[PDB]
Amino acid sequence: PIVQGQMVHQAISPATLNAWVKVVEEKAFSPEVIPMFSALSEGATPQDLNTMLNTVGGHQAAMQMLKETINEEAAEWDRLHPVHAGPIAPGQMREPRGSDIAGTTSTLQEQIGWMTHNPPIPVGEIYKRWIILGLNKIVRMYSPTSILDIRQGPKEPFRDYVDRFYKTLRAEQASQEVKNWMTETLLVQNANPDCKTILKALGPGATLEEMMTACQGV
Amino acid sequence: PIVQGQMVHQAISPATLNAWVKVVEEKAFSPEVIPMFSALSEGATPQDLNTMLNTVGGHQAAMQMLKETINEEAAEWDRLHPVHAGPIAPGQMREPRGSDIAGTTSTLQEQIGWMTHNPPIPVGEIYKRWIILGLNKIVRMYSPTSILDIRQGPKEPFRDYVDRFYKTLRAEQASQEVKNWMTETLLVQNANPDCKTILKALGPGATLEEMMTACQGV
Amino acid sequence: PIVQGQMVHQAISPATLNAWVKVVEEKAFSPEVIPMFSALSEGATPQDLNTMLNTVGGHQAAMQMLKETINEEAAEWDRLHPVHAGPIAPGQMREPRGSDIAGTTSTLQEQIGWMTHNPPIPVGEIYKRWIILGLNKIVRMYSPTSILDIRQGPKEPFRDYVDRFYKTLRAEQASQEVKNWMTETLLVQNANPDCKTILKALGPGATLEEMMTACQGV
Amino acid sequence: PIVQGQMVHQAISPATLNAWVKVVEEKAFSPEVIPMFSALSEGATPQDLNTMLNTVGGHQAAMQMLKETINEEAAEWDRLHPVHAGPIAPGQMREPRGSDIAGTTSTLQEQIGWMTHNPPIPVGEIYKRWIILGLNKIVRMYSPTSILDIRQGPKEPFRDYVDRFYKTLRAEQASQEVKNWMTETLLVQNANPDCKTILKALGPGATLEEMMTACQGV
Amino acid sequence: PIVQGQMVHQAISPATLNAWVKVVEEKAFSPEVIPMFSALSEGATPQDLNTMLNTVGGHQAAMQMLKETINEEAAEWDRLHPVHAGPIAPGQMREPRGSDIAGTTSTLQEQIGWMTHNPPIPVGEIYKRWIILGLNKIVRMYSPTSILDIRQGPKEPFRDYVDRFYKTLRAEQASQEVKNWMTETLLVQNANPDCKTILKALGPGATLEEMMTACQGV
Amino acid sequence: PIVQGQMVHQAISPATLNAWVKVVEEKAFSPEVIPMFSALSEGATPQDLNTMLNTVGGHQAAMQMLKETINEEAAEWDRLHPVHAGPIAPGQMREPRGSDIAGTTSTLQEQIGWMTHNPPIPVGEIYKRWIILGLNKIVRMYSPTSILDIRQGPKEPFRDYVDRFYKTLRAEQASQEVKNWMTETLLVQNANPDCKTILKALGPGATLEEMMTACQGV
Ligand SMILES: [Cl-]
Ligand SMILES: [Cl-]
Ligand SMILES: [Cl-]
Ligand SMILES: [Cl-]
Ligand SMILES: [Cl-]
Ligand SMILES: [Cl-]
Ligand SMILES: [Cl-]
Ligand SMILES: [Cl-]
Ligand SMILES: [Cl-]
Ligand SMILES: [Cl-]
Ligand SMILES: [Cl-]
Ligand SMILES: [Cl-]
Ligand SMILES: [Cl-]
Ligand SMILES: [Cl-]
Ligand SMILES: [Cl-]
Ligand SMILES: [Cl-]
Ligand SMILES: [Cl-]
Ligand SMILES: [Cl-]
Ligand SMILES: [Cl-]
Ligand SMILES: [Cl-]
Ligand SMILES: [Cl-]
Ligand SMILES: [Cl-]
Ligand SMILES: [Cl-]
Ligand SMILES: [Cl-]
Ligand SMILES: [Cl-]
Ligand SMILES: [Cl-]
Ligand SMILES: [Cl-]
Ligand SMILES: [Cl-]
Ligand SMILES: [Cl-]
Ligand SMILES: [Cl-]
Ligand SMILES: [Cl-]
Ligand SMILES: [Cl-]
Ligand SMILES: [Cl-]
Ligand SMILES: [Cl-]
Ligand SMILES: [Cl-]
Ligand SMILES: [Cl-]
Ligand SMILES: [Cl-]
Ligand SMILES: [Cl-]
Ligand SMILES: [Cl-]
Ligand SMILES: [Cl-]
Ligand SMILES: [Cl-]
Ligand SMILES: [Cl-]
Repeated sequence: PIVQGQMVHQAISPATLNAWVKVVEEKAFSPEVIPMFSALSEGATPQDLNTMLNTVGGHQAAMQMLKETINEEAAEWDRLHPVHAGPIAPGQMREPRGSDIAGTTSTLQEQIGWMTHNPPIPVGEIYKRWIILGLNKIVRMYSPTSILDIRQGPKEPFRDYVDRFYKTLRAEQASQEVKNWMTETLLVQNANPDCKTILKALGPGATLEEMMTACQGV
Repeated sequence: PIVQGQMVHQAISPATLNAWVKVVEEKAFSPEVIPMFSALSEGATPQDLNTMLNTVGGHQAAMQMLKETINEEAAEWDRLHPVHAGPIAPGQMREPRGSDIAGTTSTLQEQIGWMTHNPPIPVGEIYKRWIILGLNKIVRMYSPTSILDIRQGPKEPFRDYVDRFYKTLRAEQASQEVKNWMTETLLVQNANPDCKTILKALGPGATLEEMMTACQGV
Repeated sequence: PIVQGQMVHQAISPATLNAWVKVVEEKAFSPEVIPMFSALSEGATPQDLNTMLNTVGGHQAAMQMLKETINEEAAEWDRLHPVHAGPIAPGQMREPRGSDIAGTTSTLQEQIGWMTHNPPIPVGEIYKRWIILGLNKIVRMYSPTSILDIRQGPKEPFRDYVDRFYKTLRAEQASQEVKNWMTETLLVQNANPDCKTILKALGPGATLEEMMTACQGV
Repeated sequence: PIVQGQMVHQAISPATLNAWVKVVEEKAFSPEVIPMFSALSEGATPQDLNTMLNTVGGHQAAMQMLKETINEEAAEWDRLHPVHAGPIAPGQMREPRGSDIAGTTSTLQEQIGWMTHNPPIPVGEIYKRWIILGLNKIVRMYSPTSILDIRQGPKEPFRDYVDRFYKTLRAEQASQEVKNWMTETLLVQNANPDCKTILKALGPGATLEEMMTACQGV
Repeated sequence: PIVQGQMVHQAISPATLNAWVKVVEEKAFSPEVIPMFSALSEGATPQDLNTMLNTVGGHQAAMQMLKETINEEAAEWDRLHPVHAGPIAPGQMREPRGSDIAGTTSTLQEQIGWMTHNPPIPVGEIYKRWIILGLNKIVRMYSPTSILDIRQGPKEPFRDYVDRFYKTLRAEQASQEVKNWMTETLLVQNANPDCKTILKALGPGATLEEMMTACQGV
Repeated sequence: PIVQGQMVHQAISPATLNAWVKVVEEKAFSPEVIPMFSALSEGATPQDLNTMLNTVGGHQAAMQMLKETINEEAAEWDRLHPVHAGPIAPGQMREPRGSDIAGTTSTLQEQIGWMTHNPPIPVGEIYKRWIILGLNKIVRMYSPTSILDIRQGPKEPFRDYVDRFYKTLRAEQASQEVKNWMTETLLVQNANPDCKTILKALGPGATLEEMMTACQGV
């Protein structure tokens, strides 16, 4: 990663490596893995990101899907950023291609140069953006449940049902507005009869805290 | 987080991440989780706070309640701090909205800029204030006992009864004066007959040390 | 905590937090907990000390007693240091009250200012002094044995008896002179007959090493 | 390893040593060991690399093969870089031989000098290149399966079959084009009848995500 | 502890504290504890040394003996270094007493001042010298065996017998010359008949390596 | 150890101490212990090396042999470097004896002075050289097998036999040329009949990779 205020490079630490490896080993592709990854890769160069992706043993279907997503995003970057032929002048650096951002055709020194230039070319955060895109696609693909099937059991406490509902919702492919519709439409509709009656008695503008308080004793 | 004396940024450490994750995994929403959180987020940017909140897997009902609380506080901030339309001048930065403080519509560089400006705009400690508000609401909502039900058993040592009393009291929703009333009224009233007689013999102005010393042999 | 030689602030580390929490979890209020606390809080601000006290879950009777002790010491500080009304001038800081030293009515910046001023106002070491006072009161209150009841068994090796004696003595409420009297009077008196005869044969000015050597084979 | 921006030397850390040793102990010569090694040796001198190779106990057949590969690459370097006889002048350093790059005939100071000179002679990354070459040869030699034998079982979920396929493919000796041919030819051909029919119905240009989605319910 | 080259103070780390505590918990007063202590206290102030001694729970007989030894050494220091009455001048510091070196009557700032002055008054290494003296007395007092009782068994391999011999010898109270006599006299004398015959056949000037090689097959 | 580029001293870390202690506890005197030691002592002063040697509990026969080896090397250093009588001048330091290099008659400051002088007198790397000499003698003395007894079993896979062969060879006392002879003469000679026939069919100049590939299916 890159850290008076001058940005200087630093190698990836054993604690970071082991933390990432253990996270993948234990939690597979649960949603919370994506922020953890993003937490362990703050300020990372494309070389560091490739290091974290390549140290994963197993799950090679998901890693291959991630490669294909990264290749798509790189091809799009090349389509939007055509390269200009010509010799690079002193005081400048070559403009990066898709494969340079993905760390396969650029050196560590070139990545440091792009990331420390003024103005900065943040290849690390771009590559990280692509990687998180692919990881999201994997997380949704490996989710075992659908939000339309989350229904409160006859004896199920309301809190547990809401936990299942919002976990599944966190795994879903939907914009924020579609998720607001799922909350405002499905949550009360799929509650059990007693809880459903009480929640309908609350009103259309009830907060989650008010709903869980209403069905608390139930 | 942000640390000659110049404030410089630093990424969140694997030890911090793992510590927070394990705390949530082991202690759920016991009261002591709130200071621990506040301890692990000293000097954190809104991005770091969002990182710690998003790495929590499960408990998604509580995390959703936390989102709603944060949205309420952000809406209030917008009501009290209306934005002024106009182009930002050199040497200045845009004034933050509620969503900028919550880290969803502001970049890392903007947060660093607000937090390092003179005078400082401490978006991290404001967002942290909102988060701790919501966490308190969760802690009270998930408390299994009420202070009016804590009664000393016939053979229960006075120390254990006081432990239960002040744990439950720590989970309660009450100002400091209401808590002083609960201490001065309920503690002796709900003791067992022998201890209650002795404590009544102490007097109205007895310290906790004197009360536990009086009922020690009992 | 606060660390060319200029004192600069630093957040509390996860290793410190976890170390303190585990110490309290494992050893309750054994004597050796007090130096450990003092070791984990070197250079701590009142905010750090409050962090370490508040992260303790359970033992809330002892924590409440600690609060009452801290309030007493703060009230005494206010009685000895009356505040002077008037506007604070540039180049100065307000003089702290008892609640400012205890970290409940002062900010982090004010504590840093007091602790880095020339001459220094060491609010952290003062608050720490109060806290260690209360912790001592707790340690003595929770000690299960009295020094007058430590008596050597008929087959007990002298070393084990001395271990019990000086552990209990370490838990006792007594000045150093009272402890010298307890050593010079009770240790030999409460030994078993054979050891007692030998130690009486040593003389009044025998060192502990000489006494344990004399009763070694016994 | 070597780290205002001036490159300064630093000893290898116990966390790095232990991490590498445990990786070799647990995962033998699985593919993901090679990036991990490369991650634990960022900025390493030839002395550090020799340290990591020599701390491996057991697997001495593979370590001997690695020695032979390194000797071959060193001999090639000597063939391409003949040494010029003559006294080294002040302000210069001797040009390295193959054994100097491999760390057996050069001192720590000479390696630091080559790696910090302007222009730099990166003996560490060259030696690391040779080492990774030999490690790849070992990984392929110890792979238990061939890509032509990976066939989907009659009840096997498509995801597991793809996992096996791309793990074995990761262990294979083949350029990227040969691997694209293996993907485009063998993956669908060796699927089970139902999945094979569906994938043939997809078309020749199907992405891996589309293929796993098509055979998901199957 | 105290660490451009200017000596600056630093608090004691949780890893140091835990390491020392675990060492005492696991190995009691085996000889190797003394260097470990000395390793964990490099550059320590008397406050740090008192911290490490006071965090030991149990073994209070040995800790009391250590207190008595420290008091003896302090009294001797006072006898050899009489204090001169008079007001301390600007640019000077008071000369330390025995109790100042032992950290009971001096502050942290005074210890830092003595240890950083030119010329330096190394109170930390002096106090450490006293502490190691007392620790040696404890180690010898708690040793269960005597060197005159270490005799090779009839079937005992020579290596194990030498291990026992030199462990016991390491616990002994003897100067280096007395230990050379114990080696040159007792080691061969107390070997078993066969080994003893062979070693006598070696000669008076045999090295330990030659002796263990001679009795290796035996 | 000793680390703008100026060499400054630093105390030995708890992670280094614990790593070394655990290595000795778990692996005794296997060959790979020697590089590990050398890895944990990069830049160490003679005081640090003596610290690592003295913290070893048990194996006191081997530690005594190490003392005798160190004494021999020190005596040789004294024979080759006679001391010159005379008062040391300002701007100079006394030239070290054998016991000064071994850290028994020199202080920490003198070692720092020798190791930081220009030109440097590297007492740490010299002492380390002696220590590694003695450690090698111990490793060879405690090896349970001889290279002339390593013979492939009738059903033994060739890889396992080569592992045993090169482990035992790593423990052997032989120069590199003697080891090349052992490889070129004994490895094929002591293989089982089938493998031996195939390897003889390879030819005299076969690489280890070619030999293990030839006998792979066998
Ligand atoms: Cl995995
Ligand atoms: Cl998953
Ligand atoms: Cl890879
Ligand atoms: Cl850009
Ligand atoms: Cl961009
Ligand atoms: Cl479901
Ligand atoms: Cl509920
Ligand atoms: Cl959780
Ligand atoms: Cl909870
Ligand atoms: Cl998220
Ligand atoms: Cl503000
Ligand atoms: Cl504000
Ligand atoms: Cl209850
Ligand atoms: Cl009680
Ligand atoms: Cl606790
Ligand atoms: Cl207790
Ligand atoms: Cl609190
Ligand atoms: Cl003051
Ligand atoms: Cl004061
Ligand atoms: Cl008792
Ligand atoms: Cl005894
Ligand atoms: Cl291994
Ligand atoms: Cl393998
Ligand atoms: Cl080696
Ligand atoms: Cl080159
Ligand atoms: Cl090159
Ligand atoms: Cl297979
Ligand atoms: Cl599937
Ligand atoms: Cl202990
Ligand atoms: Cl012991
Ligand atoms: Cl104490
Ligand atoms: Cl002195
Ligand atoms: Cl002195
Ligand atoms: Cl014995
Ligand atoms: Cl033997
Ligand atoms: Cl050991
Ligand atoms: Cl061994
Ligand atoms: Cl020693
Ligand atoms: Cl020299
Ligand atoms: Cl030399
Ligand atoms: Cl054998
Ligand atoms: Cl084989």
